[PDB]
Amino acid sequence: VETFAFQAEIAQLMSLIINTFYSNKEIFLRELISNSSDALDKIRYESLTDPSKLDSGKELHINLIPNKQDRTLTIVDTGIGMTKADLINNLGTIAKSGTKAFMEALQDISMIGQFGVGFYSAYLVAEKVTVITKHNDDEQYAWESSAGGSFTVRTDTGEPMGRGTKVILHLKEDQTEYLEERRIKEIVKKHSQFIGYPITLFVE
Amino acid sequence: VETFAFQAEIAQLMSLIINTFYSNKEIFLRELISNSSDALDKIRYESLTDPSKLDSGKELHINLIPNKQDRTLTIVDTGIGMTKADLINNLGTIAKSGTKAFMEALQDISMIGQFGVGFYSAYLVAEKVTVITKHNDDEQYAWESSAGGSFTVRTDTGEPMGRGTKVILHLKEDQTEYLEERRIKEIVKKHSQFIGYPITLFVE
Ligand SMILES: COc1cccc(C(=O)N[C@H]2C[C@H]3CC[C@@H](C2)N3c2ccc(C(=O)NCc3ccccc3)cn2)c1C
Ligand SMILES: COc1cccc(C(=O)N[C@H]2C[C@H]3CC[C@@H](C2)N3c2ccc(C(=O)NCc3ccccc3)cn2)c1C
Repeated sequence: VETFAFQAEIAQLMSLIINTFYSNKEIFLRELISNSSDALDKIRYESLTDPSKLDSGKELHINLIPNKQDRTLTIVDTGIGMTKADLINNLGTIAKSGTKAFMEALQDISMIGQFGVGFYSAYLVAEKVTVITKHNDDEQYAWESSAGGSFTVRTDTGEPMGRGTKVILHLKEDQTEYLEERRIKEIVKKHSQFIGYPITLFVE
Repeated sequence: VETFAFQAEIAQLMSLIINTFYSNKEIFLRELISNSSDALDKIRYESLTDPSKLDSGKELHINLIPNKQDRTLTIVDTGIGMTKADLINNLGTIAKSGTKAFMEALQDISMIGQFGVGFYSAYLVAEKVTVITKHNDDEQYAWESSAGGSFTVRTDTGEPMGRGTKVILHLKEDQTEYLEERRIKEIVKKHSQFIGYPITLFVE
């Protein structure tokens, strides 16, 4: 297990998200689904010139998995995945630029999507987020952070996932509405209805 | 005809786009098509709760219309359109916030889309841009700017659009490659292949 410091602007943004009241927190699910959709676009595009890209799994989909016993909501996709370097260095498109100005726009949370840092909206509703991911060119890794200025990266020895990413949201006590079938259906309808991949909401 | 000064940050933005060389100009088309796709999502979503929102036209599509003789490329969509207030005040999502930090990021151009100001990428390839639009709640209007810090708004008397927006790009002398069927097809395939509405090129 390696433990890393967040980029300064990201630590700042995370503190803001966790320690400030925002109303319309449901948009976290729109941002995660948007990210999954983009990751799906990426592998799909690569597959068009190299079909072997899909040897790690042909299905291109998004799954929503509420677990009331564990108090987790999991968003799984079979998109391009992330390498260990992605997990340590962050993705090129997440950087101080998108972050810096958005906080100054805050000081509605929903415009986070616009600035390419939508993932961190997960911290509106989750006390801890685990990102398990597998890219064609790397092994399976687990990234995790409960904020506090650091994240961990470790090999994931667990369930081999083929290719893609799982975001496990360990929900805050007062945010369990996001485990209810009806609430999740409503949010998907309102914000992610026309996403171009199947979104399957698991039943408990 | 009413003439308005741009918001300071937008003037700044446009000048930076126009007066600096950027290689990857083809992303303007991606941006315009992304804006059309979003506009189509918005009317489609309204239509689910009030079918009469489509009295102004049921088809949800994007058309690309090159015109070598006029040296124009027109991008038409049947999305939600914009009102006079939209054309004067700008859209809520385009704001000094998205703008200012993008410029500091600049000083890849492709990152423009991330920050909600993708429309202004048109000035990479166009000396003038005309936006003709019709929203269900308002009359048809023409918005126009050759940059240089001002734009105009007038009631539009031309061909009725029903509902939606036409962006007419009056191309720079050295950017006529974007009127070529081959080039347009290549760009759509590279950057817009999985857009969830039909994109149709009207060949000359
Ligand atoms: C399906 O698509 C997904 C799914 C799940 C997460 C993400 C995503 O946005 N991931 C990134 C943000 C979060 C989540 C995992 C990882 C990469 N991550 C990181 C990684 C590193 C950093 C970081 O701050 N690294 C240190 C650093 C220091 C100085 C400069 C730059 C980075 C921040 N966030 C995406 C795109
Ligand atoms: C299909 O989707 C389309 C198609 C065509 C254009 C657009 C779009 O992004 N339009 C906006 C940006 C461009 C193009 C039309 C209009 C609204 N527009 C404006 C309008 C006003 C302004 C402006 O600066 N107004 C003055 C102002 C001063 C001080 C504060 C705020 C505004 C800038 N851009 C979109 C979203």
